[PDB]
Amino acid sequence: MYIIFRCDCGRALYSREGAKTRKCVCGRTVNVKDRRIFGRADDFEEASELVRKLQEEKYGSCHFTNPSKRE
Repeated sequence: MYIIFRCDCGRALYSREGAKTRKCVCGRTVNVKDRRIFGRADDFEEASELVRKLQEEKYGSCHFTNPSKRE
């Protein structure tokens, strides 16, 4: 299956189940979860979706703008 992790920049990516420490070709290294892995995506499509949420998404405090509004 597919797995999700987080880069040092606070980023996130997807790979095959078993990646303990990935690497960014841009010039860095991606450290997966502490235990097993973050975001366990079975579907390739769900993988990209899980990573997006795992990304630097400022979604959580729904007080300013409404979800059904702009953001």
